[PDB]
Amino acid sequence: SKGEELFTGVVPILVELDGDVNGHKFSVSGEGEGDATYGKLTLKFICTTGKLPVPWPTLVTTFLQCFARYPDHMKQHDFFKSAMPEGYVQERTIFFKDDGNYKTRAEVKFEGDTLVNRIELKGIDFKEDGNILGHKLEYNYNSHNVYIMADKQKNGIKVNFKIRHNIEDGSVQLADHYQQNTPIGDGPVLLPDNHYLSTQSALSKDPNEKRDHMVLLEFVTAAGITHGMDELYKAMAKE
Amino acid sequence: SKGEELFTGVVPILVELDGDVNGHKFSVSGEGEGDATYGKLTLKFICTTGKLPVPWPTLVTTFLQCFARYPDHMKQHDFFKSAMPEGYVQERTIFFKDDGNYKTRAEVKFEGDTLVNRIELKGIDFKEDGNILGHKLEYNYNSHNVYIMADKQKNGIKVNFKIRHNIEDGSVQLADHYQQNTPIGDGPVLLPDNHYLSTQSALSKDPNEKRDHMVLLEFVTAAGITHGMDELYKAMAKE
Amino acid sequence: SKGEELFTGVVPILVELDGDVNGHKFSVSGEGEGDATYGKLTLKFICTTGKLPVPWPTLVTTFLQCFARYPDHMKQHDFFKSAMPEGYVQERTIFFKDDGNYKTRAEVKFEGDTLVNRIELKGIDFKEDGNILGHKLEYNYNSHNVYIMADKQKNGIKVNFKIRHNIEDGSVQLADHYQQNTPIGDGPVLLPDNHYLSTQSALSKDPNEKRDHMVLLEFVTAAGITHGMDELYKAMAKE
Amino acid sequence: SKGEELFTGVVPILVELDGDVNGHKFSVSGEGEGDATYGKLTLKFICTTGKLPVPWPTLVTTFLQCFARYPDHMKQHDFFKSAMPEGYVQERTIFFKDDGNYKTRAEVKFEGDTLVNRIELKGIDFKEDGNILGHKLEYNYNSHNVYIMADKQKNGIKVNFKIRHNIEDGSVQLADHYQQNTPIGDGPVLLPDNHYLSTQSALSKDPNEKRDHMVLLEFVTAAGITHGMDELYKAMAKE
Amino acid sequence: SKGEELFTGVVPILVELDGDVNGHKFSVSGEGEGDATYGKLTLKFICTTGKLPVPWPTLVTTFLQCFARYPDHMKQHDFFKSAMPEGYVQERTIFFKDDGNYKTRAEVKFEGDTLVNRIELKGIDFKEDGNILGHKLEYNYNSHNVYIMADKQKNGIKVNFKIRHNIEDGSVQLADHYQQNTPIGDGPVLLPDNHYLSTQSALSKDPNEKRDHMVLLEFVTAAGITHGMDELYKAMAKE
Amino acid sequence: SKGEELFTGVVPILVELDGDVNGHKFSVSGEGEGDATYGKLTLKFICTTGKLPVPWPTLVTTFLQCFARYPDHMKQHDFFKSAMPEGYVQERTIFFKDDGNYKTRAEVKFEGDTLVNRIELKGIDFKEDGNILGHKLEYNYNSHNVYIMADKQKNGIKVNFKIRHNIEDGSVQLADHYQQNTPIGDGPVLLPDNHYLSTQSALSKDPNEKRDHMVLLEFVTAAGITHGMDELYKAMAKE
Amino acid sequence: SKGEELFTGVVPILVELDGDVNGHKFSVSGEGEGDATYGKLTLKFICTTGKLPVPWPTLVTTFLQCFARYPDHMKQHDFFKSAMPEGYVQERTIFFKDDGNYKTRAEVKFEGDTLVNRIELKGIDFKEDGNILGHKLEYNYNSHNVYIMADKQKNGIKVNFKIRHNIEDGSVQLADHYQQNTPIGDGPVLLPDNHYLSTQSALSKDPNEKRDHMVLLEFVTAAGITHGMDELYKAMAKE
Repeated sequence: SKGEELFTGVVPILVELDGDVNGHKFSVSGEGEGDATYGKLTLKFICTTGKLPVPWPTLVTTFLQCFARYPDHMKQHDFFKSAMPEGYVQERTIFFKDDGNYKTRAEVKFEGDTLVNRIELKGIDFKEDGNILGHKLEYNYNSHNVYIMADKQKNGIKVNFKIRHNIEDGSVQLADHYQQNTPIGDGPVLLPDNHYLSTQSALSKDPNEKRDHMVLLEFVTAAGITHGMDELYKAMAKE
Repeated sequence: SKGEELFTGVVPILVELDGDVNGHKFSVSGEGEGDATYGKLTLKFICTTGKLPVPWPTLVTTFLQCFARYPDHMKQHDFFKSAMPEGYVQERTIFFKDDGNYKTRAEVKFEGDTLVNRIELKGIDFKEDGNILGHKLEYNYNSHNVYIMADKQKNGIKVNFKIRHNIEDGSVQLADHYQQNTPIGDGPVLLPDNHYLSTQSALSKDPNEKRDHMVLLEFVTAAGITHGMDELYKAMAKE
Repeated sequence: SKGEELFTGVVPILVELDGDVNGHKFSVSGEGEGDATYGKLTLKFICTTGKLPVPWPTLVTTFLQCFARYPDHMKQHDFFKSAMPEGYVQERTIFFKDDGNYKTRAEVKFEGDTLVNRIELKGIDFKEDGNILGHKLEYNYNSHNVYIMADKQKNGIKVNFKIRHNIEDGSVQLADHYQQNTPIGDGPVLLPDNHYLSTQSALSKDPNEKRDHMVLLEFVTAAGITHGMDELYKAMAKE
Repeated sequence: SKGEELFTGVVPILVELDGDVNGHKFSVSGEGEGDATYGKLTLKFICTTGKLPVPWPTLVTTFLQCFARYPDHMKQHDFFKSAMPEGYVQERTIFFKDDGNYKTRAEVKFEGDTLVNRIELKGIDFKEDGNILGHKLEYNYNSHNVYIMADKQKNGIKVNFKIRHNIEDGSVQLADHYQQNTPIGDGPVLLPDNHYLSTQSALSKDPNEKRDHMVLLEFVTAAGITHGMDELYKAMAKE
Repeated sequence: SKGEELFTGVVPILVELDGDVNGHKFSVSGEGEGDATYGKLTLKFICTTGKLPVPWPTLVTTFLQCFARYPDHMKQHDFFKSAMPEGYVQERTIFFKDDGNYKTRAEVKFEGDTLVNRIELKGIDFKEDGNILGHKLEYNYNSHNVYIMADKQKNGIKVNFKIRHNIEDGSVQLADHYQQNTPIGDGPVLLPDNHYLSTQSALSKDPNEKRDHMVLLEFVTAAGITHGMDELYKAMAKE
Repeated sequence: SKGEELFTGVVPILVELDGDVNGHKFSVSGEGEGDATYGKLTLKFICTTGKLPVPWPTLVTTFLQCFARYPDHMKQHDFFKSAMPEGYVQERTIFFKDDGNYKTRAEVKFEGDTLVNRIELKGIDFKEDGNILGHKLEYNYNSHNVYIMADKQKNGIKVNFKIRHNIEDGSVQLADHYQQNTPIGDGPVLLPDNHYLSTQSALSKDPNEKRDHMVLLEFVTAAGITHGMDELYKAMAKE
Repeated sequence: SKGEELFTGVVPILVELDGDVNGHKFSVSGEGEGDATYGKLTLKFICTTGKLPVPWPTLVTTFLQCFARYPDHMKQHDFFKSAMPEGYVQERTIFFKDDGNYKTRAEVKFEGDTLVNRIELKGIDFKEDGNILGHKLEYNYNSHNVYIMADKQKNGIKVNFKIRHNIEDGSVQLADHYQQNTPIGDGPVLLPDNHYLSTQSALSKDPNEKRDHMVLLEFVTAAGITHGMDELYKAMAKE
């Protein structure tokens, strides 16, 4: 696609979130860069309103799938970059099992050289001393597969996955993600065959940062569609 | 700084220029808005005296560096916003290689909610059929780095860069910019470490505008100072 | 319009008010200047009859909308300047919630180089120890939108807005303004599409002034009508 | 070593080369996977700049020795995996007998789950109609031994071998390889006793690929150090 | 056959087993070489998961019949080598008399120069203090005949034999082996006339090995089909 | 000796020769069995490289003296079996009178149940149309005595004999054999008193064999040392 | 016959017996030579399994009638040599009067230069303290006539005789021998007229032999057919 050309180098990122979870209002700004050639994101997030009223790891998926590494043989399945530079809307409901939900609406688009993810989040029905409002999540993050299918009726994609959040007592809090992405512009986009993104994330803290924050390193790689050369390599082995 | 608070939203802009280039007197009024959170300027300029006697692109740099996006980690290096609302004087000499020069003096300050850039320009020694007076510049604009250093003796900054103006025959006309900015007020300003602004500009025409004019879209981003987390991200990768 | 030419520089202002509020008779003279290019008014008002029997902030709106900054793209909606130099009549009723009302009639016109606002004010039904006669207003002033519509039957405009006056106990006294402006002369005026003026006002005292007085700085900017270039700037961003 | 754990499964690979040979500039991207448990590499390379200006087989050694199968009894001699995940620099000069040379510098390291080999290549002094620039190499590849010794002064290894490239006229073009590998990180690495890797490579074409490309299948096995059980097996034979 | 050419020298071997016997999960890696010209296997096996939960000798037959020495006059009956390099699947059920059973599925094929035997094993219904789970087998191994017949319906062979495992109390534990081999590839294989392999095995320990392991030396020779020269040698004796 | 136990039954034999005679390179594989109880060898040899470049009968002595029948009273003089299973090296020079010579080095040892004779042969200085390279030998074989003496300095034996090869013209080509045998292992061997082996050999062809080959039947019996009972039998005759 | 040529010199002999008498299993090896020109056998027998469980003299007839001296005038009646070299089967039942019986099957044939007699013997129904199992036979041997007749139905001969074994108490144990000989080969044999062999045997011990053994000297001469010259010699006497 023409949009894939925008991602061949390192691209600056800006993330902005306005959040309300059970009436606790907060804002987050995040900055860093993305290198789609390696599927690599490096980002730091600041709560600009003081203390973040939910655990940082519950927001990771909300805080850039246009930086996925798509194998060469899967280039025609990268909806995300194909929507650029005009961008896409990313909407989700995240159901936390036995607890509340987040609803999110984001627009991801270029503003000049900067890839900007602007997000509104509403959280309702959370338990006061559940894992989210009780801050019982460990400060770490598991690796997941993000399953992608075309959504032709909306000229976009439908995405599903289940995040496993480790809890301090050794249990796991599931966060079931339902996601839709639709283009902002009216130019052609790629509607993919079924595939997934494989994700891995590390979380840390900046020792020179006094504000409530999260440092995030993430690698995202598209998979799940054959290169179709299995027989060729077998033929080569017989030689 | 306290002045940075004035730029967190979209701010209306007014630009006023009185110009004399080789005795050709002209005036320009410009209006639009700036959004420093994204480093974004949207502006339209009208020659109020009839036909502009120089090419529009030669005036782009003369016609708002307080709207640069400064990364969070570079906030203490934003002299421009730190001088607000009282403002700053921006003075330049622009040397056009093998041709004349512009000398400019501008005051950039708030008048209520409006950010106003008031400019006087004198141009001398231009060749009658050089690229400027002969109108040989293409109607487009390149991307540049604007290098900034502290100028402690004047409690301000010194700025240098070289603009590349594309010429209709495929040559390039260089315009060497020497710039000083000093505060108007007596309140503290930020004197920055060395850094630069990265700029990109698009030029167009309003199809419903009959006056001689220029539409300008610009994105400006501060860079050139490390966030200091390189080692942290490496440590995260080893995990 | 031809009247807009009268406002391109700094214009001297004279304001004269004769007031009667619950039978307390008073007069005010005011002087200063207006600069419509920046929407800026600088004015000082003196009560020439001794102590002003109402709080100064209740009179701010009564004491020059011809000095609004109209964006270039809204020039055809500036009724106020279009009526000049012959001027306009400005009539209002101001209803103070749970209290009395002011009725005002003013003529705003040039007398030579001076823009003169001559005003009669009648106030009735005020409570003796309400916020107005009890002097319970704070000496400050909020920012408002002033909504303007054409009034073709009267060859003028109809204007509405609600002033929020801060009270010393932390409550807010609303002052609902109903306003009509009609031209004094018989020459053509501009009847605007719907728009508003955005206003901000600072109040102070002159430390060398012994008379009862108010210093006022005001910025007024027309808004609420698109420049129509949204799509153009989007097209520029795709380049 | 701790790095050997990173290679127990199938690992995705990305290769990137920027090349200049006698001033002909080109780029190559390659993708596939490696399975060190069997010493197996499966890879496809694309010239992303059009036609490759040298024969594909001259680049095979430049385009992952961390995927060698090390016998269990030689695990303490695997420098390559011991340097992971931080990686190693691999530098070579390749002297083509009676012709030019390639100089190469590569960094081989993990970016998340992906093993990335990033390479710069400079070729000088090639003959215009020699075997390389005249494209006289057959599209095939011989099996070689790659001799490895410790290089304690540089905390790395020194590697030597001579590649035999079959020429269309039945002659053989020798390519003498001199190679150094040094760790990128500061953690301990294994400095090996003398040994070699035994290599075999098949080359092919993807029939559905229109770009200039090479499909490569390679098997690499470490050898040259005794398991020390020769006497034990003899004793067993006498029983 | 064409596959027999792959066995004329010494060939490296890799064996990999994943096992579950009564829920005790374990893995074994084995390495060594085979020399089919002499029917000779030399191999060492390591339990990579700690202590092996069954006696090493019960796994000997599970841990390479393509290395049998086939007499010249029986070359057309060597199914095993004829299936190479693509390989064969070897499936067995091993019934331990008065005890549990192992079911095994293995693929034996070349990966480059290395002959790889990849095995899954499930053991069920073993007695807790029988000879297997009670570890009552002597660390030694008897010689057996392995009877081979064609299995034309499956384009393979059917194999049967009974292993005698010596027990510490002087009894013998029988392990009745039922085996099928089918080709992985679609190329022609040799379907043999009835014959057998004669096997002899020695077991030992590596004195420098601390992990739980088994050293194995095995000789395997095909037999059971006449060379047809009995009468010729008799005729020679009469001369 | 302990090695004599290995020969009480029928033992499979494998012979392998790599030969170079005046630069003509060839290989031979041979198979059959030996029965030392009767001194009997039955063997078939195939030239695996095509046509054998020397006459088959010149190679008979090169192609198993451990299968000699040693009388019970001469058991302590059987060096050959005493060296088993580790084996012995058998080295010869064979001088063909008025022609070239063969030099041979063989290792004779068990590989499991199989007795293997692995041989290298170099032939030099043969006449192009002598009896050997001119193929003038009859396809038959005479009976000989093979004289054996101890060679204590080398812990082995020295062997001499002269082979008579019948030529097609009725002449006889002598082949003078000088032979040394030394043990491979370090265990005790029997160093014999002087004795000889009496040999008889028949040669034939397999009518179903298309390759160049030789069928060989041989009987070998040790002799030349008295049983010491001559006087006892005389005493018995007087009764 | 052609077979008689094989016996004109001294011929080496090997005898092998596997025996089971009332369940006592034993083996005997014997060696020596035969000289048919004089009807002379010289042989020594060793029990290779320890102590012989029957008296040596009971086995004498079981342990070579092809070494009989046939007078020149009886040459056409020598079945035994006529069957050579392919040999004959010799089967007997030996009935020991008032005791058990031996059944024997032997093959007598050449293996090269060696005449080999390979024998299986089964003894049943012997009394525990009879002359055989009680070892009551004297160590000596009588002279007998062995009566031979043709057995045309089996293309062989039938042989009968009664052995007298002296017992320690002065009694005689009779051993009634029934014997059949049939050729192994399909070549013509001589079927004799009725005749007998006259036998004499001496038994001794080797003073240097520690194993249980028997030394045997035997002379065997064919007789019982006239030379037909009686009348000629009478005629000569009358002269």
